Amino acid sequence: QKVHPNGIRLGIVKEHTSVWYADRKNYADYLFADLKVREYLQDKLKSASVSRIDIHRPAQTARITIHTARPGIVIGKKGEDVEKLRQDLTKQMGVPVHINIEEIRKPELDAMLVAQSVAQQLERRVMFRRAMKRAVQNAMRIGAKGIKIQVSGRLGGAEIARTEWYREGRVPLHTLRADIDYATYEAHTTYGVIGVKVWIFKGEV
RNA sequence: AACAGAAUAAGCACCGGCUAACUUCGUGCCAGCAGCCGCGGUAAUACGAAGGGUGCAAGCGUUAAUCGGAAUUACUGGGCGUAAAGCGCGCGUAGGUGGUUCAGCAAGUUGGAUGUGAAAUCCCCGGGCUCAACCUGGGAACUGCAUCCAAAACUACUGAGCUAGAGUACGGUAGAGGGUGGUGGAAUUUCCUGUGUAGCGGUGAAAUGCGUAGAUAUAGGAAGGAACACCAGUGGCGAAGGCGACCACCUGGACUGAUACUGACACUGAGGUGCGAAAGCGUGGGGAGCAAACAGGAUUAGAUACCCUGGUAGUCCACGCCGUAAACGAUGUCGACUAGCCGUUGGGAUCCUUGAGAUCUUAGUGGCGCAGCUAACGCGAUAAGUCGACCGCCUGGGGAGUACGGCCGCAAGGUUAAAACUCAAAUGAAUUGACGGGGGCCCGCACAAGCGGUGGAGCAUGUGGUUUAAUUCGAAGCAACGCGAAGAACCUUACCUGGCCUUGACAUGCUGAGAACUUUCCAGAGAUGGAUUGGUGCCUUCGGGAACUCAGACACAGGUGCUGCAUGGCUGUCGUCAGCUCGUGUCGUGAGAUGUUGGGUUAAGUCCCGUAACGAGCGCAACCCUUGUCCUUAGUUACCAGCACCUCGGGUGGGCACUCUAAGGAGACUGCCGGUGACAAACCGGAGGAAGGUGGGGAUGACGUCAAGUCAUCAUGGCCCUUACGGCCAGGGCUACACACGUGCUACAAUGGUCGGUACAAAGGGUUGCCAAGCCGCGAGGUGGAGCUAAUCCCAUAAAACCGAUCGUAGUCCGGAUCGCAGUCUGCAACUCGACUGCGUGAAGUCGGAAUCGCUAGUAAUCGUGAAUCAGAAUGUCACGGUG
Ligand SMILES: [Mg+2]
Ligand SMILES: [Mg+2]
Ligand SMILES: [Mg+2]
Ligand SMILES: [Mg+2]
Ligand SMILES: [Mg+2]
Ligand SMILES: [Mg+2]
Ligand SMILES: [Mg+2]
Ligand SMILES: [Mg+2]
Ligand SMILES: [Mg+2]
Repeated sequence: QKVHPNGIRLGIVKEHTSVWYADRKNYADYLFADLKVREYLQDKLKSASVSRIDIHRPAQTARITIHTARPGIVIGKKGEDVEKLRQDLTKQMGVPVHINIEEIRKPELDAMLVAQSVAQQLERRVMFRRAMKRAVQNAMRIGAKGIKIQVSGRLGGAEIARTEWYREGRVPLHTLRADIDYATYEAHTTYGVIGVKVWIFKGEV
């Protein structure tokens, strides 16, 4: 059922989030670094929303480009968090670490940034649909050509597992030529676990 | 009037919907609640409490009892085609209603006057008690009944007329309208007679039956009984039931024309009177076929039934009875108005006349249709439309058209016709689905063609069952059982038996202690306990800090414990099936519907032509990968055509032709030819071409379904354990074992079996590894250490095929299970419990029931090779090639 919309297009649309060659004797000693970096960084940057954390390995050290749509929260008073983490990313990843920060201008057209706001609204006890009818039209005044948002879970009920489904525009999924974003962020309410899926469709080719 | 002092004085029901007003806590299909809907199975806004809140107040609630709401007994104010409801049809008494002109009358009717309709009560305007209830003055009202006066439209009564309703007299047609006799022809059966000789008859198929004691067939004859082909029709006639041979005989009514007469003589009809299909009943006839009851055969778990062979009352006639039917147009009779068109019976017209004529008009009988009505379906001059006159009948479902009583009947029975009790529903028309042993088109190894297996035997593997101290859980039709598990000697591992811990194996905070480290030691199955040379760091505001390790105490830690029906995540399934929806618009009272149907076509909701719909999305197609052709760029470790070289090995120099490798491109679009279609999609052929009509394969699975599976991968709501349901360590266990089922491998031999030679692959792994040459071993191997970080080195010898030999179809020079003995390898350790090797022994098995599965071409069938997991261990899983 609906094979993951990145794993079919690694190639014709998108590329990896981490590029580095490794021998067969060190391949599984760089993965375990790069997988507990991403669990570390998102638990620290719970605010100052983060979409993508890329990692390059040049000759013998590192490079990391953390993407936020609000860089001023992370770079606060000239890198009081930047040099503080750069001391302490080396303690998990023994090479010296670079940290680079870009902007995510138009923050309402990347799926991770959108779906983090859905968990925020649905844990403030906002209505399950008034939160989302406004979170699609706002992401259609500027930008995209199609948006699907599925909201599944407890949805407040007693024994209820309904799925909200609202769509606008055009979203293909069996065209490999197209360009689709995808993100699943969850939510822990005072009862039940709500999972949210987002399918922002940018332009094709 | 004075004194005292805020002192002397607030409950009751309810809070899920109707219905104003809400959340926590107990409880868990228990107790309990309730005016109806109905709540309660472990999170209850409905039960019990607690806060809060709403209604009313000196009262608030329940029960009982009437009228409202109830247009639910409908006078004002309902109904009867299908929801309950039109008698089976006539005739007719009492009664109800009355066409049209005058004239009279005044019984109804209207207007007025008088007498009355007790007072109170109700209503209106006032007046008294500090207000109000309460008391009270004046008026209206009491709808009525009676007596007088007047008016005269309508009804009644009376008197006279009129002909439009109704009836009579006269021509004239059409008819299965009745009753009483008579007479036919075809066919069936029984009987007689001739010829002739082996079956007839029956049915999914048979059997009972009938036959040489001469059947069926076939010809001749006789007797008898009932029905009346073709004409024959939405056709006729009758009050309805009903009525079909031809003729005579009596006999009723309808149509149509002309003309005179009577002058309202009419309509309906409670009671009462008649005619009442068929089955049945009584007495007498009559007995061809058909046929309940019955008998036998068959089918059948069973078959009184369907089907088969027989067969009686009855059906037929006369006379008498019974009175019901889906007695149907599910529609009482009678009268008047309201657009059309196409039929048909019979009858007059007019009309040019030859008509296969024309138009108009009545009496019937059919098909469509506008207004209109209808819940809808549907009726629509033969109303269910608009209106009149009289009658019958209906009041939720069962109980029940039933019981008692009455009247009729020879009998069966019929007609008239209740109640108690019990339920919150019974029923109507129309929608979307689902389903059919209903119909129409289409597709799939779905059948049919073909090859090969499963179930027979042996071993391998899983589940059920059994058993044990534990055989740790989970997955139960296809969708399950070589399944999580891509590896159980211990470890894994959860379970069992013990040994052993309590802030803990681990997290953070607190208090002390020492750097960490190294201790090379004993006890003990180990866990652990105690020795134990040593070590004394590290940054120093030199104060210490941080680092680690030990103890104390608190919050806690931890959980493979329950819930997959509290859920997220991730996968199966229908199904790679061709569908699934929306916007705006119009139709419908509404749930809906249309687009998305029709014709053609397609692997396809793919296209074309059509069309109250016009569009859009998801899907299909393409975009991606791989294989097949060629071109360009590229030449080491790959490559050898040309060149020498050679020791004859691309060995070497060399070459960039090639094969190969991998980058980037072209090629295929029904493009072109012909035919075919509406010439429009497309379809059938044809050329060229490496490839021809989506070239072959792969990934890609729509809206959804099954509360499908998983809390034991992980994440989480709740619930329990927290001196153990948590931790630690030994051995055991999951591999036990009369049995049954699932997949899988070998075999059962001569398209074979051995021995000796000899030929050709792809794909992949390897510096914590591959482990060569030499070397020693019957053999698995042991030495030995190269080469190697990979087109180089190693894994690494492909097997079937071919060639020669023997083997002669024998449970075997077949088959290899079992088992004895002897070895090597990994690992601390091969007892329960590993894999291989040697030697010996040699089983079942001679192609395998009912059944049942896979496959349409490099495919089935058969032969090998590699990888993942991995110290060791594949008949499985995944993957690549031979022969075909
Ligand atoms: Mg007081
Ligand atoms: Mg309560
Ligand atoms: Mg009433
Ligand atoms: Mg009458
Ligand atoms: Mg009075
Ligand atoms: Mg009838
Ligand atoms: Mg009737
Ligand atoms: Mg459809
Ligand atoms: Mg292995």
